[PDB]
This record gives sequence, C-alpha cells and structure tokens, in this order.
Amino acid sequence: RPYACPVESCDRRFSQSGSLTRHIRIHTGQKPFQCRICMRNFSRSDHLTTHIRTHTGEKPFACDICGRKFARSDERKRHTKIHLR
DNA sequence: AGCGTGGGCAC
DNA sequence: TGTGCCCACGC
Ligand SMILES: [Zn+2]
Ligand SMILES: [Zn+2]
Ligand SMILES: [Zn+2]
Repeated sequence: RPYACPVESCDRRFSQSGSLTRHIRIHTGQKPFQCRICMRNFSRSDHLTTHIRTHTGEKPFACDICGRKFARSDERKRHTKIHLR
C-alpha cells in the first residue's frame, strides 16, 4: 500500500520500493538485461538467468520420486504431482 | 512440455 | 537499489 504507480490505467501499489519501480518497467518497456548468446533482452535478471538454461541445457532441479531434471524449480513442482495417480 | 514474465519478499 | 527465490499464470 505505501508505494504506488502514477500511470492512468494502472491501480497498483507495492510494499517495497524496488517492486514498484520493477513494475514501472512494464509501462516504460525497459529491458536492462541481455542474453550474450541470442541477444534477447529481458526485464529481470532472474528471468534472464533461467532463460540462459534453454541454451546450455543446465537443469539444477531433480524430481525426488523419479530423478527427472528441470531448469526451473516451478517446472519440477509442476511435475512431481504427476506421481500421485 | 518449454518457458515467458509479473507479484510477494527475504536479504 | 539490487539480487535472486518462490509462486502463478498463460499460451
Ligand atoms: Zn502501473
Ligand atoms: Zn538467449
Ligand atoms: Zn518425477
């Protein structure tokens, strides 16, 4: 509720100053972080990190039940539930 | 499946 | 003033 977004259409607010200014990038279209492999620009450093794994094939997250690996923790999370029948 | 991408947040 | 996870959607 403290920090807020000045643009007309939006009615959003952020507790941390950083999240307000991160959101503002949606409006300005700023994409600060670039992939030195395919040159594609991204809005967030964390999304650039996971994107790079699509190129390298790095998959740090293994399923506890079957061991299948994933580049992202949420992909693994989405996967694990399939072992429930 | 593969994976873009914003919000909540701890640090 | 960032960095970097977890979470959630969406397609
Ligand atoms: Zn806004
Ligand atoms: Zn790339
Ligand atoms: Zn599995």
